Amino acid sequence: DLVRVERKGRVTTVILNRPASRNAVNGPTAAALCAAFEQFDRDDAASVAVLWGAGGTFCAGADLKAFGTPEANSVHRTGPGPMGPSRMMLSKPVIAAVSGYAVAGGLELALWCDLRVAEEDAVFGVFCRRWGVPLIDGGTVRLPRLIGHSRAMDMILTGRGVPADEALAMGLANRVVPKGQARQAAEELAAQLAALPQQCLRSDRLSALHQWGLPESAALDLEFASIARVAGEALEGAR
Amino acid sequence: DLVRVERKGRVTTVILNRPASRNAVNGPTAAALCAAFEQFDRDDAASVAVLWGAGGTFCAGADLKAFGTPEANSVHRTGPGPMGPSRMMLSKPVIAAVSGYAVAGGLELALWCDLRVAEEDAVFGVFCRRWGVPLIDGGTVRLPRLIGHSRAMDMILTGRGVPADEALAMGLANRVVPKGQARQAAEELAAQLAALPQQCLRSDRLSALHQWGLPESAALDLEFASIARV
Amino acid sequence: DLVRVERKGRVTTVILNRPASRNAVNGPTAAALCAAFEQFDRDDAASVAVLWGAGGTFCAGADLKAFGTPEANSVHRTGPGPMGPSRMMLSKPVIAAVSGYAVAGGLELALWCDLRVAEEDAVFGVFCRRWGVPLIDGGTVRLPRLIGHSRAMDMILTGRGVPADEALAMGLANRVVPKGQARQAAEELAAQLAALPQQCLRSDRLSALHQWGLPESAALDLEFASIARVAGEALEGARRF
Repeated sequence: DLVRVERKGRVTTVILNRPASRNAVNGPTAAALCAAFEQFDRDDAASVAVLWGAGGTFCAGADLKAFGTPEANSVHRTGPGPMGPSRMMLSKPVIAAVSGYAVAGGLELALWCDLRVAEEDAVFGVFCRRWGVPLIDGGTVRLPRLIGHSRAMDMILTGRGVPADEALAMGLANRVVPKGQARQAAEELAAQLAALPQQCLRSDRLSALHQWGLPESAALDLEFASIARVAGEALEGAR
Repeated sequence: DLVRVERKGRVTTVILNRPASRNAVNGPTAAALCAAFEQFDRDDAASVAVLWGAGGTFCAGADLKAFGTPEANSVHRTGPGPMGPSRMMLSKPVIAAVSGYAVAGGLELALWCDLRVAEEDAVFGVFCRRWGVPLIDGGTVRLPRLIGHSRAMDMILTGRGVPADEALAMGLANRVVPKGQARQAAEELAAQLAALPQQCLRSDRLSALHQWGLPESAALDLEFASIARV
Repeated sequence: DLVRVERKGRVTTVILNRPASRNAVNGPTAAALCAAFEQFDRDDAASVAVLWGAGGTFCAGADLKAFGTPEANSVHRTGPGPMGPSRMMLSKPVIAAVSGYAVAGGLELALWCDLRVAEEDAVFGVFCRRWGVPLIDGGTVRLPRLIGHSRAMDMILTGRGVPADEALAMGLANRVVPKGQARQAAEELAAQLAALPQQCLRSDRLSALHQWGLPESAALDLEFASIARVAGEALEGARRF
């Protein structure tokens, strides 16, 4: 069907499965992506998710051929974003395992992930620039935060394909692995993260995400709450 | 004569034209840059601008010799900044075509631009650090956003010259081209941008600018107005 | 003594001096670090500070062995942070001179400094990730602003050690120097900073710090106040051309 979910211990892999359309995401696919990540989020046995496109490419963005059919992307001010989970701030991390193209709304999904493991011949890019479809799944918010305003404006204005090696030098890809290996390497990294003390990891991440836009004083006070949140685990740390 | 404007289709090139003062910007030059950008912003036939300094150099900053004279930079809390257009948020992008030095206020004009195409030989730097004149044309605001706080603080505190290759690795230069090619490479990049669908390009650009200083959720709310506009 | 303070010209060096604990910071160490920096902030004879760990390593973070002793770190929502000066906004810059490990709370002290000079074999890392102790001295705030969110999230999630050369490529280290030379190289760079016109330098720096979080138009207004703060120096600067 459209999205598959697989689990191995505390790692959940969410798989986009529309290879005939280069994993473009239409309305029902966006809903299945949301359902999958909502379930991951409430599942206390799952610690880390991996997002992966089956078929050799990650995600080509919104399914243009579905424009004005009943399968079109949902576009509303509240509820899920058009690409599915792009507005959610999950309680636990997601690693993107990027093969082939992560472009347009597919780039937005990769940016919504906490880390990106890219294959050597992967390409990241704002390819919706060529066809006049806007970034409305957070790309204009997240890209500049991730890699700095200058590099981000370069990608956003030109729409150019950034290859994996350049993405690694920009900090857009966090790891670059051989062709075919992103899923496995993402899943290995995920399992490593799952084996660390979880409350503290989780609270640190959400502090990193929430600090953007905040003044330092407030961001420091948000962060400080971690010690009360994880106090159980931090006790077991001093030991 | 202080500033020339040349058009090629939907690309307007604004040219700083005081090579004998290393393209330092005094009060009248700043006013002329403002007027040229105001006109570009209002011009429905112009899509992308290029900012380029004639005669081998981009801009060495404020014309400090003009201080105390009627040609002195105007320094006021509102209206144009001292270098000219550095407080404007344009509806459309500008590419800086950097040769030679982009220093002090000249670095601030380059940071105000959306993209920077630099020549191999070009140097970027906070050289006003050495002279004891403050950055008040957005350098302290824009540089950390462009390349991160750590690198920006190195540049700002030290005032060191950053050559084009280092600038490209920091993300400060977007493109590096051979000596004398900055104008042409910028104009070519501009024409490529002018050939894409424009409403969506301009919308995405403004959203990337405004998100800084909104937290995530509010910034996502704001970007979602692009759906309305275009 | 837990912390030593030495003055060389206009450069004050604050020295973490517990090499047998890998320069872990307990309660009384943190209090001595705050006092050293508060004294710096008000000393008109000092322009720039350097923070340096003695004995081969920068700082291993909070002193976990001291939890439940009278020397435990003070952990309170207001006032000084648990590592000591990590919530202070100083009026003057501080350069971290990193040898060996700057990890956990030690990384956070290095992040709190304006610039980092690292030895070629130094390592930066969120090592508290392994022990399950949270970052509460500003690491989750400052790391993303310093190096971007993607690279910061890598370091924060994994807890991996980032060697000096990779740290230089990420923008986390600003300078990389040979083994044994962090202190001297940081002090030399500090003396360079101290030789520049100090009012513009200090205002530019604070504008760069306060702009984070602000829309550009308000941030430009804050920056514009520099000209009133530094008018005497800027007038002198103008008159030399």
